[PDB]
Amino acid sequence: DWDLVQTLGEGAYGEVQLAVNRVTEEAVAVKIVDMNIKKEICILKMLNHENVIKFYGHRREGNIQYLFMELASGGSLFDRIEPDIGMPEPDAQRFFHQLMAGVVYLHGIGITHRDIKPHNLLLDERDNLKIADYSLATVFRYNNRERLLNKMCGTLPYVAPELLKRREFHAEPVDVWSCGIVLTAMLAGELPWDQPSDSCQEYSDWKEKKTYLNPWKKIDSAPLALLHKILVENPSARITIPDIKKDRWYNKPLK
Ligand SMILES: C[C@@H]1CCCN1c1c(C#N)c2c(N)nc(Nc3cnn(C)c3)nc2n1C
Repeated sequence: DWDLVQTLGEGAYGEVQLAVNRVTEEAVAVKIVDMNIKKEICILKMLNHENVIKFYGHRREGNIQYLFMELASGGSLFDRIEPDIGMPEPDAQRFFHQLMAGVVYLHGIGITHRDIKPHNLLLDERDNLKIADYSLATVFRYNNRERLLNKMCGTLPYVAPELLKRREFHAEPVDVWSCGIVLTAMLAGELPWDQPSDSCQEYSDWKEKKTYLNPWKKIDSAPLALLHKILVENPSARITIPDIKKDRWYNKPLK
């Protein structure tokens, strides 16, 4: 029925392989998991937006589960990022528009991703950004009540400072922060710091506003103004998405 033709990458749980149908030659992405999975499936079925991977279905063989997702012809945003360069500012702005739309949708249905980074942002045939990999995603709003998060997870260069330092924190500002690191990656082709901690010299340099160093040097003043509002240490002062949508660079016509 299915031939694991190429391994695509490791998810938080198990791996995802490019599977080819041996009857139609259908190229599709499948996540294999032998034995939280109840939760990742529940969440995938809630998901319906142009900037979130299309969810197909699931089947169990013993304690081995199968998740099928729309294969991304474009691959990952990571592969569109030239090390030490990034990408043309107009392409960065379009991907950031689509990433915001994806994130507005997810937060709208009380879901937080918790691992936004270029490896998990896929591109379709016409280069549309899709947020994939819901293995860390969880509900932060249900029956119109916010739940605070208390599980540390994600990728250290992407995680917000509050997640390293607070017992509990709001979900939405954590996703916004990781969108800021992604914007940094797209415009500079490098990550600013290993982790946003007081011990980390690059992160201290940023707090003390030294934007004459890298990667901020390589970033035009308009997008850097926006990164100034996103990468704010106190999550309560950090810009929200409604207010990102009012940002000058965000509304700047480009190309
Ligand atoms: C986003 C997750 C993290 C681990 C690897 N990964 C995925 C996919 C998923 N889900 C995924 C996918 N659906 N389609 C593709 N297509 C692809 C990959 N390379 N090229 C050239 C095209 N990749 C996926 N990856 C990496």
